[PDB]
Amino acid sequence: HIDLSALNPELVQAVQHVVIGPSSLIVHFNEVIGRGHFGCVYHGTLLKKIHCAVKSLNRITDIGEVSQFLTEGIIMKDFSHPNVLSLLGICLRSEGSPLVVLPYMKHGDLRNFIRNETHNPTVKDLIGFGLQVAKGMKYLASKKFVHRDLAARNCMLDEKFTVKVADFGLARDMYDKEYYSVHNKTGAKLPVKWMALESLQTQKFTTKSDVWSFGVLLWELMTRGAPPYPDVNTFDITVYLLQGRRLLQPEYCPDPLYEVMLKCWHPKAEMRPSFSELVSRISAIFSTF
Ligand SMILES: N#Cc1ccc(-c2cnc3nnc(Cc4c[nH]c5ncccc45)n3n2)cc1
Repeated sequence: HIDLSALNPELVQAVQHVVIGPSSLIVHFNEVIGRGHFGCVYHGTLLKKIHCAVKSLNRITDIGEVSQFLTEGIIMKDFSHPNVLSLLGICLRSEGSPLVVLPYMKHGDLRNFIRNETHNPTVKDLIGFGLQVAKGMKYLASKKFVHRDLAARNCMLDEKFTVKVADFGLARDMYDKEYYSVHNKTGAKLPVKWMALESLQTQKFTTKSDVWSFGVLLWELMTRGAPPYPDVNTFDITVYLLQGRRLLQPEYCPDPLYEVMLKCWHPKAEMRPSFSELVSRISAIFSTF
């Protein structure tokens, strides 16, 4: 039982902007549509019925941890962009941690979407998805929000094939445990093969380290969801990058798009493109298709 009186009153006020009453939400706990460390995602119906995704935080039982998670993620309610996942609300109840209610993404996560062999997305399709992500990140960057876990697995596709940058704020979790490792300076699970060289060294994340991650995501897109550096152990990712080595050009990646990838992985953060610049460059490449 999570008591609101215990939480900081400023946090309570922010949360009360988006509260959803229990009688307004039906959750199908027998229908898992995603699995996280803090809890699973379930088919839900928000009431006029709306199909939604209900993310559980029930594995978080300590009130201090719940409070911190809400604090870090509530800013989500202040964002609005076609390429950024929105928050429908938060359901507080009598037993259990708060439920995070999110728009349902009918086509699931971007990585599994492009890996699906029946889909067989074209080069044009994939660059298009990459451009959508760039626009979403341009928006987040304009709000000075640093994502810290951008990857194809963490972007979703809705019923109209609009890509939503996801897995941030109240939706944050590890949705595929295979790609998080404790072999890093923090000793906690991190997406080390998506991280900028300087984040691995200094444990700091910036919009420019998000740009690095976006480069990796572009590589994922053009390989149709191949895992990056399959032949590099998590023990070696830092020295691999220090040696100047980088992901190789995907067979079906246009030369100019690979140049963009390489720019995202420049060892000096300040030399890497802004997301504004990425949108411009990728838009031109897309238009030639
Ligand atoms: N397999 C798989 C898989 C399932 C879910 C995600 C994922 C990645 N980032 C996220 N950010 N928020 C969510 C939850 C979510 C919102 N809407 C959804 N619609 C369907 C399935 C899950 C959701 N997610 N979910 C990634 C991989």
